[PDB]
Amino acid sequence: KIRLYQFLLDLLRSGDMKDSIWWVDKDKGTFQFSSKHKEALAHRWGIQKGNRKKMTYQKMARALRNYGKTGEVKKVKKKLTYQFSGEVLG
DNA sequence: AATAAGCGGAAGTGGG
DNA sequence: TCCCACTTCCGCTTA
Ligand code: NA
Repeated sequence: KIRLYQFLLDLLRSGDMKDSIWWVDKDKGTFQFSSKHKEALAHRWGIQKGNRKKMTYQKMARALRNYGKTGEVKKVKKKLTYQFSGEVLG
């Protein structure tokens, strides 16, 4: 199965959910979720994973925070904003 | 209060 | 056995 950070990066590259997620500064790898339309993207993640329960943004962000230590994705001090590592962006 | 983003400990699930 | 890579649950903090 695909990893969560790669799912998000693939979405950003494809543009398929441009109303739910977008680059802020793509050169820096910063991206931001829509306040109003992030749940639809969370739902798609859970369906892609085949999880038992409906995926929510809160649970998706709970997974995102676990990348903070290893570095793939870090929270930016801006609303609903995160940053991919250079390694992830290669 | 209502609404929302953010946090993480702890326990459960997947697939090695 | 026991880690991977989250998922699920719960309670809390800040704005
Ligand atoms: Na929120």
